[PDB]
Amino acid sequence: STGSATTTPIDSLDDAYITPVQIGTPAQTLNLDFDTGSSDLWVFSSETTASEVDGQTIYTPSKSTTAKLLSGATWSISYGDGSSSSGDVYTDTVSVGGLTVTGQAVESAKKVSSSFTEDSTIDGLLGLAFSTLNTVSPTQQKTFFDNAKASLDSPVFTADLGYHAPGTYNFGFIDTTAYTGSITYTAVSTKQGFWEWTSTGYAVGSGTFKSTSIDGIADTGTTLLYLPATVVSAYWAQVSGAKSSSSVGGYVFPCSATLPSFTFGVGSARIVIPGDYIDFGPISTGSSSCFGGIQSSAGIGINIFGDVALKAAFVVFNGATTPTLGFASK
Repeated sequence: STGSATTTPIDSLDDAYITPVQIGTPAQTLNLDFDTGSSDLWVFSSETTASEVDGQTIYTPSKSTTAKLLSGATWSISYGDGSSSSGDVYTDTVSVGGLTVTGQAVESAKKVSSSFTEDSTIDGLLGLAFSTLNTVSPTQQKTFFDNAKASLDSPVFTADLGYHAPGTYNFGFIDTTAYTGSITYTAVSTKQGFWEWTSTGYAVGSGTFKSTSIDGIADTGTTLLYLPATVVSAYWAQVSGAKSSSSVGGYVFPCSATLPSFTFGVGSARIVIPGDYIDFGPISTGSSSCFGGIQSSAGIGINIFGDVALKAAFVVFNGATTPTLGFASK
């Protein structure tokens, strides 16, 4: 089998992407944030504290003839941005782009933190990291991909995120029309439960490529590109007036600037992030200070190849017995 679903930016900045997901019988379609940096499929629901729901579409398990309470199971998750959610668990039928999994753990939120409430466009998350990170207790549950894998034509999914435009998540096949040139594959460590890999270096604008190993994670659920302070300083040094602002929480730059591109290495291959992808607009409405899309990972404890980086590429998440990651230009 295969599946193919369009993923759509939630706003004009590509802060995140939502993909429609069918849950239950009859189908209830919720727009979920597909997150290769976590491993829980959780939704706003009829069980979510009412004051914490503001415009989201909810899953109502009592209206699904295929929903079953997973007795005794609870979940609780905290994300890198400080947001969190928790609740109980149902199993139900879940379909993405025509690919159906029966018996998928659907984690129903009883509580969500303010940032989730405040974002009316995201109805929950669909985790695509390794199932070892799944938070369901006392019986850990599998991700949608893990459950689907054996049925797929090939044990892969691909992320093709758009810049200020829709893109695609495919399951079970590689669309050879969706990228240019060849796909370069690189090794993955699953030791921390992430799609963790080592970039071979970087360049800033038209500058020379610096060969240096940068360990990080391919994380569709993180907006920005978080890299070592040395790398980030080298980038922003090429933008007149750019500075790190502790009050704002990162590098800012004059909105009048033209940003240079940023290149990262994948083996001997190179992925170029155009400068415009690195512009996240005014820090506050009407400001002429703009927020940068490349930020320091210092104090995160890990480098993160988030959407800023991934959307410059066609990315293969290869879930074969020994997982790997592939990157192509597009």
